[PDB]
Amino acid sequence: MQLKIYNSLTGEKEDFKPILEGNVGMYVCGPTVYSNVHLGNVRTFLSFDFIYRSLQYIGYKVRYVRNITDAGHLTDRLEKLEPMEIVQKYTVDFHEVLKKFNLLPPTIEPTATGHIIEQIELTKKLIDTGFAYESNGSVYFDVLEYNARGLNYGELSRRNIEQGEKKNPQDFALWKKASPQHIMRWISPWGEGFPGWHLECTAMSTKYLGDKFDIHGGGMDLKFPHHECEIAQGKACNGTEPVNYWMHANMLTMNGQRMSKSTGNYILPMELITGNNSFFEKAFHPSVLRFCFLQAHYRSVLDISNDAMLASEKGFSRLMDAVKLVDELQVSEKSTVNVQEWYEKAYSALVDDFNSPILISHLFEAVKWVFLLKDGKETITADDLAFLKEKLNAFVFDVLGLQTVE
Amino acid sequence: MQLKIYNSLTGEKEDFKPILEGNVGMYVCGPTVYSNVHLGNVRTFLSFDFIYRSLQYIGYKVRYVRNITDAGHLTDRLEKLEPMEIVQKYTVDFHEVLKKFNLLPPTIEPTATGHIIEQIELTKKLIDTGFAYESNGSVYFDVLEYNARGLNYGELSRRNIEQGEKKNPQDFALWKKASPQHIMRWISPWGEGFPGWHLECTAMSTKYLGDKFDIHGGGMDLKFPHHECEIAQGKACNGTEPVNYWMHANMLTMNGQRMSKSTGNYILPMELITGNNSFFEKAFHPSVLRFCFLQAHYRSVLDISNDAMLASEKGFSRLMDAVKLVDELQVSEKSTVNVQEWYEKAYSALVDDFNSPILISHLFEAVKWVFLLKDGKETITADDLAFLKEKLNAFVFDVLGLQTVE
Ligand SMILES: [Cl-]
Ligand SMILES: [Cl-]
Ligand SMILES: [Cl-]
Ligand SMILES: [Cl-]
Ligand SMILES: [Cl-]
Ligand SMILES: [Cl-]
Ligand SMILES: [Zn+2]
Ligand SMILES: [Zn+2]
Repeated sequence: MQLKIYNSLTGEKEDFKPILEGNVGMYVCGPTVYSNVHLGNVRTFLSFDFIYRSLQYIGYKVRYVRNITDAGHLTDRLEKLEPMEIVQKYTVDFHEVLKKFNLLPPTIEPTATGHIIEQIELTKKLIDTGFAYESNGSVYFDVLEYNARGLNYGELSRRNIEQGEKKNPQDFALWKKASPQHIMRWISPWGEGFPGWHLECTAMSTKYLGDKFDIHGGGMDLKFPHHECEIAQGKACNGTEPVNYWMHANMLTMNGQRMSKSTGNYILPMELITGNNSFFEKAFHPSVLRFCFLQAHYRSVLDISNDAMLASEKGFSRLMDAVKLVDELQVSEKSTVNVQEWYEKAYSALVDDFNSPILISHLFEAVKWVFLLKDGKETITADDLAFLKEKLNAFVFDVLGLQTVE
Repeated sequence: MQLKIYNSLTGEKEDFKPILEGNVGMYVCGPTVYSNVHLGNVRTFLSFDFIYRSLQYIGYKVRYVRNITDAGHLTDRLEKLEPMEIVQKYTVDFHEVLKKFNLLPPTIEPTATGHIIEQIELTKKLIDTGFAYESNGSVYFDVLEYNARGLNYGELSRRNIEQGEKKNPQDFALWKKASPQHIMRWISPWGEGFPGWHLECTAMSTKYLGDKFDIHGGGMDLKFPHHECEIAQGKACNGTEPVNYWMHANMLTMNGQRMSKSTGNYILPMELITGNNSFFEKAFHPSVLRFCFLQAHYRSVLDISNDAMLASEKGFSRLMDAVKLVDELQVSEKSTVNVQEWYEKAYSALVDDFNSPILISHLFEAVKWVFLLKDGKETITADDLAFLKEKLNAFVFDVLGLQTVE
């Protein structure tokens, strides 16, 4: 049956209907490469990797854009320190981490510094159209004028709760004047400055996907102000909503507690992989970690603990044992298991807002069958075996993105 | 003793003298990511990886900039094909290839699209200064005026051998008008266009290293026109030579013949690694391939063949066997080998224009000693053994960039 996606705009699961048949344009907010990528951000990027893989298995042609914030968003020549040196250091580490977790590369991976010119044009566009105003070298988005025209700022997060350069405190910066402390700067119509965080993603998303595209993803912390500002920028620039489906991935906790460097309940991705940490009793292969992650729904809070990870590992091994045993299973003239029925149960879970936990459970029905088949307690024809092998590898390696561990 | 570097400007080995004590600024021309990275380009990037590593072992603080040409140099929205999709595909593959060959990441890795704004300013600079002129939306560098002022175009390649928009046929483009066929374009003072290849590297090199920096590297095919144009651009912009030491890596051949897709004498890096090719009789670990490469001097032509690679592999194994056997060697009260003398021979080869073949030969003296030590035919004190272990691992893993193969 057809795919359903939870949409943060409406708070309900919706029939997914693409703007262009057989095609999906998809944008996910990427890392700010001024420090090491956090584990919770890895989960978000892994969740949208799974979603990207699933959209392709279903047969869509998916253009997946995921940006890199290498300029601005500071809220996050040999003797002079170089911002681009830092950017390079954490960009490389970011890609090494994601490669270990077997994430596919996105179709396009634009950088904010790669699109200053496009962002300066959008700022001009919003100034000339009345949605923005220059103030002491910066440019701010006029929230109250945006509202007076009826465009409803806050429709995503559904909130109205809670300096001198701005007409109103809720105005946000599209362009910021560079102070002498700012090394990264660019000439512009308003002096030397650097981009506002939110306008980077609007310039980059619409350039490669259009004024309106199917899916926009990110962590739930981006819902406000970031994604709220992307919506307002897109509606004020193009006169239409930029995104039909807004997807938000949920938090990650450890031992039921929030991940905090200040609390001490903190662990970097590599520390969890290598076991160089005091929360987990061993090292863990990233595919085991990925398996564990996918046992939680991307909109659920994922909690990692030593006992939960060990349980995921035991379940991971059983799955892969069956995967190896399929190539050696014997064949009978009749099948006492219904592979067609299992695949329909597995597939429906997948197109039910990418329900990886339920999908994994249906995979265990096939795992249980493989060990039963091996001991002659069940039988299977050659055609059903070929079908079982194709579907099970496709779910395990292509959709879930798991991989074998020697 | 002190480092000597061959300089293409003078055609001789020169005492290396840095612009700033204990520091090296270093720029190497990077790949054009519109196709798969060629093996010969891998050799060039591997040669400068070795050089980068060697400059650090010697104790210099090295800022290594290596660019990416993701816009322009074409001489090299869901339904519309996307240049940035292609760029992304071959950028990822480029980094995966180099990671397999154990190259370090450069300190900064700028992209041409990341610096359109800086390149537009340099073009203005050269127009206002008389070195360049607008012509039908493009901007061209005036070679004859550059020469009339005495700046000698051609000092690098030492040549003068061998359309309607240009004052003279030797003029080269700093900025090119975009035709409707060009998807990649940018607004500018002269209309919509895209950067000229040569001016990308001048804007990017000087921004992160200064108006004059120590070393500029690249393949020997870049000497003209590319590096000749970088010299002219830097001298016309800044009134001084941009580079004190010009380094050029030489060609790669297979079976004594030129690598050509048209000839059929062609092999991609991954095909050589995986053995999925008809020139080599097996697969080869990239560290073995890297060892083979470093047995040729970076300014020599490297020829790869099945018999040469097998010989390199046999020599690679012997080296690593000794490397493993050092931790188990027994110690005596006296040393019948002079580790101090060997290290001085090994180090002098290194600072003799990065003479990896000679350095590897001196490493085999230490390899020969390790097998002799194991059989009691030679002796060594504990202090000499500790020194031998430190220097030999440092040359093998840190300088040569080799790695163990399980
Ligand atoms: Cl972002
Ligand atoms: Cl703001
Ligand atoms: Cl997840
Ligand atoms: Cl280049
Ligand atoms: Cl030209
Ligand atoms: Cl070499
Ligand atoms: Zn964003
Ligand atoms: Zn270059």
